Amino acid sequence: MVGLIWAQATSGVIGRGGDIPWRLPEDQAHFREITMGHTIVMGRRTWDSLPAKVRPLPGRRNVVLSRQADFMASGAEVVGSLEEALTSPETWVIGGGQVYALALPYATRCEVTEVDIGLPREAGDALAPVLDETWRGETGEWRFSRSGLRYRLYSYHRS
Amino acid sequence: MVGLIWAQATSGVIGRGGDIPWRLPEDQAHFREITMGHTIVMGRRTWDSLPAKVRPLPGRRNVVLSRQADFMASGAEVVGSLEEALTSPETWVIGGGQVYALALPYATRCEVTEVDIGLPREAGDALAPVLDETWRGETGEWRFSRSGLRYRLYSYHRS
Ligand SMILES: NC(=O)C1=CN([C@@H]2O[C@H](COP(=O)(O)OP(=O)(O)OC[C@H]3O[C@@H](n4cnc5c(N)ncnc54)[C@H](OP(=O)(O)O)[C@@H]3O)[C@@H](O)[C@H]2O)C=CC1
Ligand SMILES: NC(=O)C1=CN([C@@H]2O[C@H](COP(=O)(O)OP(=O)(O)OC[C@H]3O[C@@H](n4cnc5c(N)ncnc54)[C@H](OP(=O)(O)O)[C@@H]3O)[C@@H](O)[C@H]2O)C=CC1
Ligand SMILES: CS(=O)(=O)Nc1ccc(-c2nc(N)nc(N)c2C#CC2CC2)cc1
Ligand SMILES: CS(=O)(=O)Nc1ccc(-c2nc(N)nc(N)c2C#CC2CC2)cc1
Ligand SMILES: [Co+2]
Ligand SMILES: [Co+2]
Repeated sequence: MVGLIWAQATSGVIGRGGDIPWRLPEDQAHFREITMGHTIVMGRRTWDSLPAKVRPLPGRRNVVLSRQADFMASGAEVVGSLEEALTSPETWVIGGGQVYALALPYATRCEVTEVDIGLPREAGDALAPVLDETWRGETGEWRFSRSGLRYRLYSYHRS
Repeated sequence: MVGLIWAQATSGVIGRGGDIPWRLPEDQAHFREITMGHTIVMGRRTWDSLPAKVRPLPGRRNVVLSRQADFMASGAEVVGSLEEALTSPETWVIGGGQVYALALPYATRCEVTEVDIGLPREAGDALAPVLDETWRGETGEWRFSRSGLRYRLYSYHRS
């Protein structure tokens, strides 16, 4: 299986300035459940944002995707192509904008946390990918995060 | 990833007299999506309850469990133990009440439908198995069927 998991504002923004303009610990915990024990695949420009001590994410096969035939990533594989990263029954694309649209033809699951924030698509913002009509998904109800923003999960599937 | 998929009345009842005592077509498209393309595994009794002109289920690796070796499951694969039947990146156990309880010690995922119907448990009914104490699950909204029923989706992942 190949699933994508992201959190987006309602405008569709996932990131800005090479980082994320929110922090919901309820999404930290959902994201950790989904991914734990499986392969996680992330863009190089996502691996760096991650401080050296939080990294690699524990108990998961960390794969960074880069063009650099000699990128370092202590504690992960660096692979130059997506398919190289497929040989677990569960592989989770965890960001960001470039790698999302790249893995979208491989994906049968999308796990979306929708964050109820007015965040206009301005900058060189990274955005969530486009889910066309082949994607069936169950919308959630707004839960209140302790940070103060609302949110709700989304699970999309196509066979 | 072993997953179990079942449609449940709030009491737990999933079958009775070899039939499923409701109609809710949204569950059928839901069940069809998650299982399509993968191995599906069922108990013998469940194989029997499908009219021949709609079994085996299209596009899926039909397998039947029975303890009796010589059984004809025409278009499926008669296997003598659950383990011998779990061969795919994605195996979905689809009933009935006996195999679920047999399969759950090997599951990582449960996809539950919950039909809003007073259906008291009745001696000899097939029942959904028991979960919520190491299974974390994300619910979803009380949907409204075109049969008329209220029903909601659960997706469970065991921590
Ligand atoms: N759920 C969320 O809200 C998430 C948000 N984010 C945000 O997303 C943003 C980062 O995403 P983005 O900015 O799009 O960059 P990415 O995170 O998509 O990483 C981009 C890198 O992917 C590599 N790459 C792309 N295509 C290929 C290929 N075909 N072969 C090999 N390597 C390839 C390049 O690495 P190189 O440059 O080495 O070639 C590129 O720099 C950040 O702001 C981050 O905070 C991140 C994760 C999740
Ligand atoms: N989501 C839902 O609501 C669903 C509901 N159902 C309902 O479930 C009910 C039937 O389920 P149930 O009555 O529990 O019977 P099952 O469908 O669970 O089939 C039970 C059979 O499994 C086989 N079996 C059990 N343990 C083993 C083992 N260790 N090794 C090999 N074979 C084994 C036996 O086959 P044998 O006797 O051949 O040895 C036994 O008869 C029906 O009413 C059906 O409609 C069905 C599917 C889904
Ligand atoms: C300090 S933190 O852990 O709380 N920040 C935090 C928490 C959760 C997420 C997150 N959420 C969803 N829904 N999907 C995702 N792919 C991610 C991710 C990621 C890559 C590590 C960057 C992102 C940041
Ligand atoms: C119009 S209907 O409701 O009466 N038909 C119908 C009946 C049952 C389901 C269903 N659902 C979930 N969630 N799990 C499942 N294992 C099943 C099953 C099964 C039979 C083994 C094939 C879907 C539709
Ligand atoms: Co998992
Ligand atoms: Co599938």
